[PDB]
Amino acid sequence: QDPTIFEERHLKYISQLGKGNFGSVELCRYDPLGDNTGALVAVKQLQHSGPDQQRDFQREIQILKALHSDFIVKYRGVSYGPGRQSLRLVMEYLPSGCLRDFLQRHRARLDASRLLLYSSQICKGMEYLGSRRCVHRALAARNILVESEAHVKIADFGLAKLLPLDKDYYVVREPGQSPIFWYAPESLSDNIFSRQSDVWSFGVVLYELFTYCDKSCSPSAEFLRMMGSERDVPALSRLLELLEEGQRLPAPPACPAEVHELMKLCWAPSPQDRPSFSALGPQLDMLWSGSR
Ligand SMILES: N#C/C=C/c1cccc(-c2nc3cnc4[nH]ccc4c3n2C2CCCCC2)c1
Ligand SMILES: NC(=O)Nc1ccccc1
Repeated sequence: QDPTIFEERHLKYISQLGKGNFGSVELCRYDPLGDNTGALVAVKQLQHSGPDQQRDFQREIQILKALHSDFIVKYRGVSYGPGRQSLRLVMEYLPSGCLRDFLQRHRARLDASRLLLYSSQICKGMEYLGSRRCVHRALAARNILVESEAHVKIADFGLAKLLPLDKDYYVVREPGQSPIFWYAPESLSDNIFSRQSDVWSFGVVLYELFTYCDKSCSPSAEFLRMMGSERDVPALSRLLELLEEGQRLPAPPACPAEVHELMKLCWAPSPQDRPSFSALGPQLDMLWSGSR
């Protein structure tokens, strides 16, 4: 039978890789021989899951299984067993971890060339998603994995959703918890998501890259600075005002002028004024290839 069914009894828990409110990703060994020689895999499972979370998890599985890109984390299979909440998503395990941590650890040896390479790879992964009409909704350096020092892959499809065939956006109900500083203003204000709201998020990823995810100039830190001595204004309320005024994150010192221009375009107020990933990719490819 298919290599995509992993027997539950053979999955041996090792450690946690990620957690959210409704699920976790765990490092596990798939060990059918029982001698601790099996492959390592990353396994997602739900906790505190109601029907809605279970239904979304089914969606996540079917999306990831259908993606075949060098820049998207690889689906391996599922597992299940008796009773409920036992459905698991098995993926490849990337021991180098996430790009956010990699940039903070290795900042001093990673030049603008390499950051341009990462940006171009992430953009290609998002172009691939765009062609399949998938809105990722969690594009952030913490969800990008390092396959090797010159190869990254997009992960965390827990919020990903397909566009309908007849509409280029979708709307959610006022959900659980969003990373407000990565989200498009229409997403924040009206729960509208699209490929173009992902582009806005990509701009914030470029900002992360070219600050090396430094905590002192994180988006949240920059927001707090953009706050005058008013500390008790709800962040979301104030962010939305700042964005409406045309305020945006500053150009990082490591950031070439061309990349800053691309960030600014990713953050166009109107989603239809934002470039597609297919337009951004050649620009970043030119900049990467040119700095080699
Ligand atoms: N900021 C920050 C920190 C992020 C962080 C820290 C430790 C581990 C990981 C991690 N390693 C992974 C290795 N193979 C994997 N396969 C699929 C997801 C996956 C891995 N994840 C995460 C990636 C996002 C979703 C949750 C697990 C991310
Ligand atoms: N896209 C963008 O510029 N967002 C932003 C602006 C100010 C503070 C934090 C985030």
